[PDB]
Order: sequence, then structure tokens, then C-alpha cells
Amino acid sequence: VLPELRRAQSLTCTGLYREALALWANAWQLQTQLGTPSGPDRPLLTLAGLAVCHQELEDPGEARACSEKALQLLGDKRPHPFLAPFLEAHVRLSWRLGLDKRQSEAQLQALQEAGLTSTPPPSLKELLIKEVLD
Amino acid sequence: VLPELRRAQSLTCTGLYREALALWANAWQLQTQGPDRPLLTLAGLAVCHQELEDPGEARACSEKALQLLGDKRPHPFLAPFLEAHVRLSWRLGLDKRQSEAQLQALQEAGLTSTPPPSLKELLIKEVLD
Repeated sequence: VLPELRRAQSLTCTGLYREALALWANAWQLQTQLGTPSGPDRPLLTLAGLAVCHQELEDPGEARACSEKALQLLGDKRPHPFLAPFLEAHVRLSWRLGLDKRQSEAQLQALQEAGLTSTPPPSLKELLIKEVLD
Repeated sequence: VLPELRRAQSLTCTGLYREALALWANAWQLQTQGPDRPLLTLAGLAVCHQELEDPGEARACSEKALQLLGDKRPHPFLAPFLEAHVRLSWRLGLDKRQSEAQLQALQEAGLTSTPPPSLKELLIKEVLD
């Protein structure tokens, strides 16, 4: 998705809003099914691209829809994918070193007791390799 | 920085941790010169330090990561987005009271600029390489 965002970004910065819009729009579609997102600065960047291009073009209605979607994402209690893998690595590394686990534990058992990550959470290594460097 | 990170990732997947650590660590101090590349480098360091049985460096790395993630600053996109929402709602004769109240509170507390940054500003300033 990043080569497309790259091009959409340059096009938008030059002022080719209509050319840019389609690129942001397909990148949005990619993310929304094939990942839901993953980590939410890229969705937000995409929606910012859409909102700007729609305003310039000017579908203020479509721009307002983009803003709504963004504010929902921003308002939702969505942890960031790396928070669970780090809590787990921190609980584990505290054991290896004979140190306290219970604030990192209690936090991982609240993300679990409220549904925000799996019991066994994803691991640092899992997310490391699955991350695309595009 | 990306060449160094993808090269580090592939050695980590290959199981060559000492080699990959050297790259992750160098990629870290080049970023010294949006928490995702940092978080990922720290995950690279924490995974390699751990495999090489340097658990303390790994825990240190994971400590920074938990710091970066505990950040209490508003998401940078929040204010630009409220501004856009208020402006567009007014233009279109729709309700802006809630979003405007939220923006005004951020402005009053000094958590954003008093005409906030625009969506275009953040679009420009963001780096994808």
C-alpha cells in the first residue's frame, strides 16, 4: 500500500487533486479489508488525503464523511498493534531477570478482559516478520 | 533508512541475530538524526537482544517502547480533523457543536494551535521514506 500512498502524497503536494483522489481511494479500499488496517496512522493519513482532495474538488460532503470516519477511529479505544507484543515481552523479560511483572501483567489482562488482543497475544517476532517494508 | 530496516528484518527472519542486531542498532541511531519505525526498530532490537541472551538490553528496549506508547499527547491528526469537521458541518448546515467543543477545549489547554494545523499541512510534512 505504501508505494501508492507515496505517489498519492506527491500528486497532492503538487496540486493534482483529481489524479491523487483515485490513488488514496484504492489504498483506502486495500487497507479496509486486507488488514482492517493494522496500525492507524496510515488509515488516518489516507483519510486526510481523501478529505483534502474531496474539498479541493469540491465534494465537501465526501470530505465530511472522511472526517467522520477519522474521528471515529481516533475516538475508538484501539491500542496500537505493538502494545500487546511489548507487554508480553516485558512480562517475560522481567521473569528472566527476577523483576516485577504485575503492572505489565494487569495491563495485558485488561486488554484481554475487554477484547483488545488475543490470549496468547501476538509476539514481537510475529509482528516483526509480518510487517511489510513496502 | 528503509534499506537498512528491510535488510535487518531479513536477517532476523533468517536467524542471524548478531548480524541483524548490528543493523537494527545502526538504523536506530540514524533515526536519531509518528511512532512506528521507532517501535519496529525497538522490536528488532528486543527480539535480537533476547535471542543473543542479553535480556537486559531487550527489557531496556521494551521499556522505551512502552514509554513511546504511553504518550499522552493528542494524536497529531485529531485537531486537523476536528477543524475540518467543524468547517464542513457549518458549510453544509449540519451540527458541529460536539466536535467544536472538543476542538475549543484542546485550543484553550494549549494542546493545539488556535487556528489548528490543517489537513494539508500534516499531509505535506509526513515522511513515507
